[PDB]
Amino acid sequence: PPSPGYYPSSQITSLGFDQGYTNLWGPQHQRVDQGSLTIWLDSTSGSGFKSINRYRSGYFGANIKLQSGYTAGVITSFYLSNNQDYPGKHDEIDIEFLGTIPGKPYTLQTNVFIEGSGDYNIIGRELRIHLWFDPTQDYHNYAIYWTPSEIIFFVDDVPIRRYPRKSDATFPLRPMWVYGSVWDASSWATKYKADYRYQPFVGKYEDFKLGSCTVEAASSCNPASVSPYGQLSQQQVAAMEWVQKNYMVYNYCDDPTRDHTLTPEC
Repeated sequence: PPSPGYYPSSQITSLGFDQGYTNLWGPQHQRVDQGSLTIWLDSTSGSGFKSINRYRSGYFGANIKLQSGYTAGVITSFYLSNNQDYPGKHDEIDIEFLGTIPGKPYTLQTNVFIEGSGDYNIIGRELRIHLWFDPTQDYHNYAIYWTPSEIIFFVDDVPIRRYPRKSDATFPLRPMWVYGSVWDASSWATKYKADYRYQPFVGKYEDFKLGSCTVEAASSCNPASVSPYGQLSQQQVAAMEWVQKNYMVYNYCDDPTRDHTLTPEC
């Protein structure tokens, strides 16, 4: 996995959970230890947190460590959304770790929604990768960079996907909050579905990173730097390309099913 030659996360000071975030649901399944967060899911409830701010723009990261063993049907997430502002008609930019059975790898799923998931059609913009490390064995850095021109997803400072702006209809242009959660995705598990005999399924988040612009920030605020000079460098592009070439397992654009008239950016 070659150096991208620029390490955005190393330029932003970490914050403790409570400086940027608050429990949103499952408060009983959440704990904070010196700024580090543990959340978990069992048959009674999952858990999730939200930013104290809405944002117009920024870089949003966390160190995240995933549950070991049988995790089929469980999703650990870190994402931006305004579903609470525009319920059912919302924008979202996701990092989702799809749980698995022991013996097989976690899949990192990236996704983008703009003005609603489908009501008659499943309308995803998914790009899934396998990882070149074991995400359960340590904390690794995951980030979402979102501006009015582009979304970039980073894993350990390696860009894995860039979703550029091609039309207003296909790009997120409204403010968003940040969220994370652990939850039951057995409806997609059509490996398998959630088996609660392996119960708490725990998600661990630490060293939160914010290089961002609240909705109300002074107009001079711009998102943090993610490259030398303000577009991805060719070295970063090359790292991304290697990732997609060696670890990408699904790209909605390449999927010959799926109605591309409903996602015209491909």
